Amino acid sequence: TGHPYYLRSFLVVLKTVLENEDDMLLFDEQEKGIVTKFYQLSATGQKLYVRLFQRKLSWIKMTKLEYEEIALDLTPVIEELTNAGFLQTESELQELSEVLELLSAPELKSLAKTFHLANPNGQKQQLVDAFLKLAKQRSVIGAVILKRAKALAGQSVRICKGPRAVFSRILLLFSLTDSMEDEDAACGGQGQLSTVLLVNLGRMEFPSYTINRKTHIFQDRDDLIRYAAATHMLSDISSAMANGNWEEAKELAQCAKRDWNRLKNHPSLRCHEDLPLFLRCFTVGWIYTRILSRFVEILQRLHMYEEAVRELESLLSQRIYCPDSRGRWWDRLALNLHQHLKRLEPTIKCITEGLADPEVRTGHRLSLYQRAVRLRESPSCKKFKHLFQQLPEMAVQDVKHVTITGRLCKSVFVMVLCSVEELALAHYRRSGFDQGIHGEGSTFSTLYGLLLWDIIFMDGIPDVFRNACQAFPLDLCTDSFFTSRRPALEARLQLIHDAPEESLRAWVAATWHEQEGRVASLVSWDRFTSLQQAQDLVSCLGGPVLSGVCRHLAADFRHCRGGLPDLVVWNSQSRHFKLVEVKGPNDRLSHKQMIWLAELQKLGAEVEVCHVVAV
DNA sequence: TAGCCACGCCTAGACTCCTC
DNA sequence: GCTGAGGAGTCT
DNA sequence: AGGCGTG
Ligand SMILES: [Ca+2]
Repeated sequence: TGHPYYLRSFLVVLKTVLENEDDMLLFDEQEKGIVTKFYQLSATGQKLYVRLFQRKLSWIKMTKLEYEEIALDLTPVIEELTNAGFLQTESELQELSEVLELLSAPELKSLAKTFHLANPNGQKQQLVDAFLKLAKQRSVIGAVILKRAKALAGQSVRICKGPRAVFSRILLLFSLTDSMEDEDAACGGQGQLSTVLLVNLGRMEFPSYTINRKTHIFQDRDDLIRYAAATHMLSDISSAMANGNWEEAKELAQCAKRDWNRLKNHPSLRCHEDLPLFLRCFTVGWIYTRILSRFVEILQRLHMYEEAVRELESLLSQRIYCPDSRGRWWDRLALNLHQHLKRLEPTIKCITEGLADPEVRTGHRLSLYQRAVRLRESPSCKKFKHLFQQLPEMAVQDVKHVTITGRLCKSVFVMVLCSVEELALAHYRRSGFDQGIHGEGSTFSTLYGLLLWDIIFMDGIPDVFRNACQAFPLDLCTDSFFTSRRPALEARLQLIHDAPEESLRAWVAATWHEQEGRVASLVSWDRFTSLQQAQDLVSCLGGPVLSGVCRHLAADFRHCRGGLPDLVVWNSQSRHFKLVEVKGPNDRLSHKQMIWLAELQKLGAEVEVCHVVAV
C-alpha cells in the first residue's frame, strides 16, 4: 500500500522545508503555488515527476519512457503533467540543436541523406555541426530541417525548467542542514537528490532534539537567490578542476571574482559579518571565499605562483570568512614563497606570523614549525638570528615502528586477494590479538558518540537545531561547541576518566539500546559486529584513554577528526590492545597522524606504525 | 598463403544514463 | 587517483 | 573504429 522509495524521500524533503516559517519567507506567491499544484496530482503523476526530476534534464522520446510500477500506458499521466504545466511536449520543441540531440545517429543519417547539401557520413557530432552551421546562414532552410527532424524524432517530453527550479531551491535549503551540507554535494543534472538520500531518506529515523532557532541566515528571497548562484558557480569550478579543464576553471573563477567584487557594500553583508561562525558559512561571502581558495588551487596548478601568493595574502588579511582555513593558507603561502619564489625573508615573516595565529592548529601548525627548524638550521640561511626567536621547542615523541611483508598482486595483495589493511590484521592475529577493527577515525568517533550522545543532542544552545532531519548540532565542528557546553562536558570527561570498566560497558549499552539505528553523524551502527564487540573494546581502552581522546574530539573535531590510526586490534583474554597505522610501501606519516600518535602514547596506549613490503 | 585494391558486414569495448 | 556496483542501450 | 571474408 505504501509509496515507492523515491517518492517517499522526495516528500520528506518538501515536508521538512515547508514547515520552516523562516524559510517559507524566501519564496514568493507564484512559487508556493507550484508546490501546491504538485500535491494536487495523482499518486501516479507525482511518481512520474520525481522519476524525471531525478533523470538528466533534456528531451526524452516517448518510446524510451517505461515505468510499469507507474502505468502500463503513460499518455494519460503525461497529459496530466503537461496540463499542470510541469512537463512539456514536442509542440514546444523549437531549438534545432535540441532536436538533433534527441535523434539517434541512424536517424541523423536518414536526414543527412534526404537533404542533398549534406555529406552522409561522419560522427553524430560531425553531422550536428553540419546542420547547425547550414541553418545559421540559410535559416529558412533550417526551418525545413527542423520541421522534418521533429517528425522523424516523434513524440517527446521534457521536465519544465521553471517549476523544476523551485524544487532545486527547496532541496538546497534542506541541504543546508543535510545532504550537501554533510560535505559538498556535486548535484549534477541541475540539482537533485543524492543517491544515498533518495534511497533512505524515506526510511531514516533521526535523533531526538529540540529545534530552537533565533536568527535569520538569509535577508530575503534575493539573498538566497544570490547564495544559490554562488553555490552553482563553486560547483562548476570544482567540476571543471575535477575534469582537468583547468583553462575553463581559471575563467569561471576570475569571472566569479568580479561577481564577488561587484557585491561589496550591499546591505545584506553587514548582517552576515555579524552572524556566529557556525551560521556564517551559509552566506555568499563564505562561498565566495571558498571560491577564492579553489582559485589559488587552480593558479598553483598552472604554475602561476606570484598570483597565487597575492590571493593567499588577501584571504589571510581578513578574519571574517573561513578562519578554519587559515592553517591551510599560511602553510601554502609559506611553501610557495620559500619553494617556488625562493624568497627567504618573507618566508620567515610568514612562518612567524602564522605560528602567532591562534587559528592554526594540529597538522598545519606542526608543518609550519618544522619549516622553521629546517630554515634556522640551514647554511645558505644562517645569515640571521631571527628564527632562534624563542621558538617554543614543540617536540613530538617518537613511536614504535615495525615492518612486515606480503606478496603484492589501490594496491591489492594476496595471502585470497586483500588490501594492505587486511594483510596487517593477519599479522596481529598470529601475534596473539584475536580481535581487530579497520575503522580508522570512525571507530573512535562512534565511541565518542555513544559516550556523549545526550550531551551532543542536549538542549539550551541557541540556533544549532533548526529543523526536522539533522544528525548533529550545527556547532559541532566549531570552537563554540565545547565552550557552549563547558559545564556538562568537563563533568562527563572527568566521570569517564575515573570510571571502572563496568560503568563504561553499561554507559555504552544505554545509548546503544536507546538509539540503535537513529541517523547520527559520528556514529556508524554497523561499524561494530554487535553491541557485545563494542563493550569488549571499551573495556580494554578504559577510562583515562577514552576520556583523553574525547577531550580532543569535543574541543576541536574540526582539526582532529582526521589522522587516527587505520587499526585497533586486541586480544580477547589478555585484554591488551594495540593501535596501528598501516603504511604501504608508497606512503608515509602525515602531520595529522603523528600528532595523534604522540597524543595516544601520553595517554599510555600501545601505538605502532606497521609498514608493508611487497614481493 | 603473390600482392594490392574495393566493399560491406559484424562485434568488442567504451561511454552515457539510469537504477536501488 | 579514490570516496557504489551494476546493467542496459548506443555509438564507432 | 577496426577486424574479417569475399569479390
Ligand atoms: Ca594507512
